[PDB]
Amino acid sequence: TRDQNGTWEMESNENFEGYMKALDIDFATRKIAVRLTQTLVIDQDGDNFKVKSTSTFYNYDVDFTVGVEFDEYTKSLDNRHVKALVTWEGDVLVCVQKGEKENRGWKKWIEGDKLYLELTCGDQVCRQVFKKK
Ligand SMILES: *C/C=C(\C)c1ccc(-c2ccc(N(C)C)cc2)s1
Repeated sequence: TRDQNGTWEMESNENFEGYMKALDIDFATRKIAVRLTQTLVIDQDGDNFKVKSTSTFYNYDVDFTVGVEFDEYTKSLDNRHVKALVTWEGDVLVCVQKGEKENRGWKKWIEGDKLYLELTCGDQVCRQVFKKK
């Protein structure tokens, strides 16, 4: 399946530290962030996505259209400008963020009753598994 709608609660988080470090997020933010359960709210209508992740102390909001390039100012994260593009490979959703960092982006897919998120930056791979609320 390609359907990723829902409110998703984090079950496991393998190597989040490794990924955040590759982005140059400040240590103080990293230490707090690795302990926190995330609630991911995905609103997917055709090719239009509105994604909100929230925790006790941090917000992450982004709106995008699949197959349409867009200029991003990553305000709350690392404060950079990137040219972003999101597409499909079989049943895997693939984002490439073109800019300074290499291999920057992510992949999301389903196997059984879980959502896999693979976040990449450089030579690091973070694997997160979520289950539906
Ligand atoms: C496709 C889903 C993506 C890219 C994300 C979901 C949560 C994200 C996130 C949460 C929190 C932080 N910090 C720095 C607290 C960064 C990213 S990205």
